Amino acid sequence: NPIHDRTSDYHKYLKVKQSDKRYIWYNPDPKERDSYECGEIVSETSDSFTFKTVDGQDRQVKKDDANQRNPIKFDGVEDMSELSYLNEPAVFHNLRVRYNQDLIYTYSGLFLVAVNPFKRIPIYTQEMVDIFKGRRRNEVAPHIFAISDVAYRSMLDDRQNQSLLITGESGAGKTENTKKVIQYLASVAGRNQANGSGVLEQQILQANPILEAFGNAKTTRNNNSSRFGKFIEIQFNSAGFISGASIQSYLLEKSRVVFQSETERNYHIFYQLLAGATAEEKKALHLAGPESFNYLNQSGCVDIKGVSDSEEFKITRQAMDIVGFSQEEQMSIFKIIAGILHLGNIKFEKGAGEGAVLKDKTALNAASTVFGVNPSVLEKALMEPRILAGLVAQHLNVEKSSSSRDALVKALYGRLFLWLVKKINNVLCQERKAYFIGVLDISGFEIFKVNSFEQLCINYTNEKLQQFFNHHMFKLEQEEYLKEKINWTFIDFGLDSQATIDLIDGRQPPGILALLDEQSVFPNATDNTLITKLHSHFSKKNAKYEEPRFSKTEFGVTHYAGQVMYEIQDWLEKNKDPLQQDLELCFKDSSDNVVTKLFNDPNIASRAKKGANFITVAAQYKEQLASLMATLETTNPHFVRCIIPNNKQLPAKLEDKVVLDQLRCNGVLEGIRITRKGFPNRIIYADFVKRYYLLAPNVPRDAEDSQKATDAVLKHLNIDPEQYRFGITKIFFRAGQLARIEEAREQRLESN
Ligand SMILES: Nc1ncnc2c1ncn2[C@@H]1O[C@H](COP(=O)(O)OP(=O)(O)O)[C@@H](O)[C@H]1O
Ligand SMILES: Cc1ccc2c(c1)C(=O)[C@]1(O)CCN(c3ccccc3)C1=N2
Repeated sequence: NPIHDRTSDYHKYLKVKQSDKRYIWYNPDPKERDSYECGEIVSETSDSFTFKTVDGQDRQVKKDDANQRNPIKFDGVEDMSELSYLNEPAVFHNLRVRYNQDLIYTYSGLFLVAVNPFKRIPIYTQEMVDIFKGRRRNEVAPHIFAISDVAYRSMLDDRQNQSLLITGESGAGKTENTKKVIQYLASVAGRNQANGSGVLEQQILQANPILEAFGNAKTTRNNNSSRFGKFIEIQFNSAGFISGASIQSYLLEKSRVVFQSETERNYHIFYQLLAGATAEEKKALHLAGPESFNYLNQSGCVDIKGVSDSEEFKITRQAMDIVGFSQEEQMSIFKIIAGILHLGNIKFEKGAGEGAVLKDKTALNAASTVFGVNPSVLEKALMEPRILAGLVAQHLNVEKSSSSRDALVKALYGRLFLWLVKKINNVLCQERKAYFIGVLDISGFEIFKVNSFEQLCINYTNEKLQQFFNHHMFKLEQEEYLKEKINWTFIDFGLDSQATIDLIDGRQPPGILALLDEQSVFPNATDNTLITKLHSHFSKKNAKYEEPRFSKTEFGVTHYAGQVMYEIQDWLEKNKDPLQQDLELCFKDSSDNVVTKLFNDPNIASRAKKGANFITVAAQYKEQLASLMATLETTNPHFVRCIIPNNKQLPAKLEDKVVLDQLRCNGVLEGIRITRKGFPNRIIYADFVKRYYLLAPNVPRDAEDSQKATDAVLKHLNIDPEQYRFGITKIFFRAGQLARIEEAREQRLESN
């Protein structure tokens, strides 16, 4: 039995190897709430603690705001819910104790938390794989394999699709753990020797460098940030063999193509192409350095420390070779990327009149060449599009025409992104599936210095997914209480998120997105009109809304992860998404095979179209979110949280400020908040008696009636009866009660 043999590798790499004072976690600087020091408690009141700081000073904290340290027996628990003092620095502390012993996987209730070790740990060998084949969560130690295996067994046993919601930015090990999930499924889903899903495993993983190049960018927070969300399906036939894979992509931050904030970058692919292309490629596409393109030079950043964009281009090209893109398709792909940049170098100049003119036509001709369109047709389609009056030319002014040029750049880039996913799906999905195990990968919760419409949609997606988690926790907790016949009554945890979701997207009262859709069609609405309408509806009316005293262009939303303030500039223009038909007819006529598909395929083109009208981005956004949540509610969900230990790519250096910030955003701390309100610590009686038979007189270590023996210990210790409940198999304890009993045990054996 490797699981029970303590000489085994399983116990060496996945299990834990092992004073009287009381300490408390505290913040030396209260403004830095995630940086903690340990302090000794010295005095005690009815309402407070007094503790010594590391420098020897004395401090008072009210007992209701104190983050007590857990007794050492709690150090290394496989589930955070096993901690008695369940608070933020105590949870981080448990993570540190396990990280320094190379235990990178820890449960937090339903969550599997995975911290990137920045070093190879030998826990993914085939012997390891064998350990987890067929095992349930509580039979083995925390491991990504355990989540994969539980999901696989339930898929066949319940004949139900499964979802795996996973969070983590570049550097947290999310890509690695997703690859581990795929390879574990592939290992057990096939025959032990003759499984034949080797090519598909290669193509799924090689799909990632491609969408990373076109969909990831450098933000102020991360060098490789996913500006789109995706759902990856591991598909199975009815017998449980891997049958294929699919990728579903959600809205992309196409506004990033035309605009980047200071010190940020456009999507990687532009810098890869300009840096990695051959001399004959550059001339053919009329390329220059990033400095020479307005779409790449407005930010002051064109390179990433320690990232070679030419080397990255060869990796992306190689990836495209592998997933099936032909040389003709790859060259058309970069013609489009090259064309987009050329489009952005067009300078529309103010003519002597209302309409705009184009003095220099160099950029227009360079774009028409690589796109395969007629420069004159494009020129008029941009500056003099035709509308209807039972077709009427309409001369446009400068920014009216620059904005339509931008709209073409966004539509071109966005449709190209959808086409890449469709092409990758072509080699990944060649069989109708029976079941799927789906990996959800959305842009994580975001707080920039200036947060705009995109951030409200991103954080709203996380807000609804955190509620999805909270409701699932609720039903599993109810199941646990009645199976134990614990008389405790809690309301649905999902409803704590409901105020914030109603504020963003409710129907009556109308939420922010509905008020935005309304203002977008009101003739003379501005952004000032929009935010005023927002304040009128919500300031001092929705409890999660805030009208700031300081600024007149910002509104605040209180998410599960904290408060975020959104600047309202350009929300109406961002919500409106037109493309003039003259532009679309001009590119339907193109001589390039890939470009034509972008405007002729009713799936790539005609995306969220509405009978000769384009719907709003908020409308497009709600459509995708509602369909995702519908798919998700049919599945059995599992949750994985990937964490960056630090920002220095360093092994064995876990930093509280870095880690804690992520656990707030990814929902783990929200789950902690709910767990600590109830009865987290649940002990089988015989175990409680065995540990604490010596705190009460005349209690045998192995009592026949442990229920009675536990009541003896609790009564003798004068434990507050409000702090525990008696189950049929276990005793339920409130936060802190088990720690005090543990302390009492320490002192008594201290004295011995
Ligand atoms: N569990 C792990 N064990 C060892 N190395 C890891 C693990 N997870 C991630 N890494 C390493 O850390 C880096 C970041 O991984 P990851 O975040 O998954 O990739 P990306 O940055 O592309 O998202 C990679 O170079 C990988 O080698
Ligand atoms: C399930 C779902 C549905 C819609 C989504 C997302 C996920 C995202 O994560 C994003 O892909 C992150 C970028 N983004 C976005 C960009 C511009 C405007 C609105 C949303 C997203 N919308």
